[PDB]
Amino acid sequence: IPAFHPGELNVYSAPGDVADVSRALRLTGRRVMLVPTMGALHEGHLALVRAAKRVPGSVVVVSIFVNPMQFGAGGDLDAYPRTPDDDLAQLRAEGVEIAFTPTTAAMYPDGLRTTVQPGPLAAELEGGPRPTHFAGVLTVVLKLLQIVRPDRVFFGEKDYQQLVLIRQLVADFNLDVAVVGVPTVREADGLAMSSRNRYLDPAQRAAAVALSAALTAAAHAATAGAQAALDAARAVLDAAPGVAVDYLELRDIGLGPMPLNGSGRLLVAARLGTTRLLDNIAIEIGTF
Amino acid sequence: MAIPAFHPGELNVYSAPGDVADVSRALRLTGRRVMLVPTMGALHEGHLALVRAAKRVPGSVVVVSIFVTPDDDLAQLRAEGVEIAFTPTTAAMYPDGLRTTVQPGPLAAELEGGPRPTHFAGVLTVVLKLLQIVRPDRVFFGEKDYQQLVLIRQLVADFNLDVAVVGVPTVREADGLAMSSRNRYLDPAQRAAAVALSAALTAAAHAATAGAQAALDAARAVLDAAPGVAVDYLELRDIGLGPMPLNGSGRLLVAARLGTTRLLDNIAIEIG
Ligand SMILES: COc1ccc2c(c1)cc(C(=O)NS(=O)(=O)Cc1ccccc1)n2CC(=O)O
Ligand SMILES: COc1ccc2c(c1)cc(C(=O)NS(=O)(=O)Cc1ccccc1)n2CC(=O)O
Ligand SMILES: COc1ccc2c(c1)cc(C(=O)NS(=O)(=O)Cc1ccccc1)n2CC(=O)O
Repeated sequence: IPAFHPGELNVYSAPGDVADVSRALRLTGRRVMLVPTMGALHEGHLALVRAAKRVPGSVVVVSIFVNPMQFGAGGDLDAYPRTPDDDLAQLRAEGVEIAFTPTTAAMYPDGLRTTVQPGPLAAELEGGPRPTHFAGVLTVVLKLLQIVRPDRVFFGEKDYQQLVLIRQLVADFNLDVAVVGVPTVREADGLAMSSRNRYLDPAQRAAAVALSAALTAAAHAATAGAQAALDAARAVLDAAPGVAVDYLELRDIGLGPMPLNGSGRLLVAARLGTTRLLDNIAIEIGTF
Repeated sequence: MAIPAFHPGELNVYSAPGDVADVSRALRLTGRRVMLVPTMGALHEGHLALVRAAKRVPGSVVVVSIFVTPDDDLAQLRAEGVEIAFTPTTAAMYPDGLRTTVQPGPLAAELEGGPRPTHFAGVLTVVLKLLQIVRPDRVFFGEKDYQQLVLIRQLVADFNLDVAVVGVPTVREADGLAMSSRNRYLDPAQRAAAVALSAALTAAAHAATAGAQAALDAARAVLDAAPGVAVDYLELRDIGLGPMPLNGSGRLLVAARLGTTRLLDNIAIEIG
C-alpha cells in the first residue's frame, strides 16, 4: 500500500501498487471506476472520466498503456501517438485521483504466454485482416480488470466491435464488473473523436465529415427499410473526395450470429490517404 | 438484494453461480477466508486430502465445486465439515455456449498436450470461471496432474489473479500407485504392472545423487522390467516444466498405456 493523497493525482507504475491502493479504497467504502486508455487523450476520453466521476463516492482510475499485443504489423506500434505530459495535465485538470501507467515489462514479464481467445466475432469486420488484434485487446483488458478490480469500467462506443467483445469477455469469464458504454463524442461537424484524426491533412479533414454524414443520413432513411438506409450512406460516401470505403455494414446490435431485427448498428470503416477512420450509429429499421 | 440462505456449520449446496458468488462475498465480508477445492467426476481420496488441507487454514470456509451417487459424495463432504458445495449445470456454466476462452501458452502443446491438444484450454477456461465466481483466497489442486497445476499457476500469474495456488502432494495407494479415477478399471495384471510407474520415479529420485543421467536410466530400467507397459514419455524438466537446469530442483514425469488405460505420475527430483 504506497502513498495515496486524496484530492490530487497519484501516479502508479507498479501493478502491485495500484492493486493495493484500489483494494484499500474499496474496503473503506469508495467505488472504484476504471477508464482504460492508450494515451493521447482527447475530449472523448474526458467524457469517460466525467461519466465515471458522476458515480457517487467514486474514485476514478485511468490507465494509460500502449499495448504491444494488439498491434500488427511492422510500424503500427512505433507510430502510435504518445503524449503523456498532455495526458497527465488533463487528468489532473479533471480531478482524477489515480493514473496507472505500467511499463511493458511489468504487464508482460514472461512475454506472451496465457492469452484470451475471443469468440468468432473477433474474426469479423476489423478482425478480418488482423486475426490476433482482438485477442491482444481482450488479454490486456482482462489483466487491467484483475489488477484494478473496479466496480465499473467505461469505454466509448466509437470502437463498437471492441466494446461488444469486451461485454462477451465480462459475461463469459464471470467478471464481477459493470461495463458502461459512453456515446461517442464528436467534433462540431459530426466527426467522431479519435487519436488518429491528427493524421488527416486539411483536405482529408474536410472529406472525413462524410462518414458521420453517411451514418446520420442512413439513420433517417431507415424508416424506408435497410436497403434504403444503406443506399443513403453509400451515396454520401460516394459523393466524398478520396474516401475509400473498406466496409459498410448493418448488423444486429450484439453484432452476433443473428439476423437484424428492429434495432441494429450501422458500422463504417474508410481510408482517407493512409488514415483509416471508423464510425458507427444506432439504427432503428422501419416502424422502429 | 437478499443473500441466499447460508447456514454456518452445515453443508450448503448451490447450483446457481450467482448464488455461490453472493454467499462467498457475504462470507469474505464477515471475516472468513474462502478456500476453493475444484473437483470433477465421482469423489476420490485425492479430492479428500485437498479438502483436509483447505480445512486446516484458520477461519476458512471450504467451497467444493463439483462437475457431475451424487448424494453419497455430498454426505462425504458433510462428514469432512465442508460448508459449501457448488454443483452447477453445464447450461449455468455456459449460458451463451462456448465463446470467449483461455488459450494456454506453449506448455500446453507438450507432454499430455500431444495426445489431447485442446484439453488444457478447457481446463484453464473452467478454472478461470470458477475463480471469478467463487473469488477464493486459496485454490487447491493435486500434484498428480502436474502439467495442469503448472498451467494454472501460469494462468494466475499471466492474468494477475489474486488467489494463492496450493499444490497438495499426491495421495498414493500403499504400494505407491498414484490416486486416479482410472485405477478402478485396471485388471489384476495391469494393477500389478502399474506399480512400475511410481517405483521408477522413486528409484530415480534416489539415484539422483549420481546425476541426471543415472536418475533417468534407473527409471527406464524399472519401466523396462514391467510387461504390458507402453511408455509414452519419460521426461526430466525444471519445476516450471522448462528445460532441466544442470543441477538444482526438477520434476520427472512419466505417462504410459497399460491395455486401454493411460496412467501418469510425477515426482520432485534434486540433481546431485
Ligand atoms: C466518449 O467518446 C469517445 C470517443 C472516442 C473514443 C473514446 C471515447 C475512447 C476512445 C478510445 O480510444 N478508447 S481505447 O480504445 O483507447 C480504450 C481501451 C484501452 C485499452 C484497452 C482497450 C480499450 N476513442 C476512440 C479513439 O481515440 O480513436
Ligand atoms: C446468509 O449469508 C450469511 C453469510 C455469513 C454468515 C451468515 C449468513 C451467518 C453467519 C454467522 O456467523 N452466523 S453466527 O450466528 O454463527 C455468528 C455471528 C453472529 C453475529 C454476527 C456475526 C457472526 N455468517 C458468518 C460466518 O458464517 O462466518
Ligand atoms: C492430493 O492428492 C490427489 C491425488 C490425485 C488427484 C487429486 C489429488 C485431485 C485429482 C483430481 O482429479 N483433480 S480434478 O481433475 O478433479 C481438478 C479439477 C476440477 C475441475 C476442473 C479441472 C480440474 N486427482 C486425480 C487426478 O488428478 O487425475
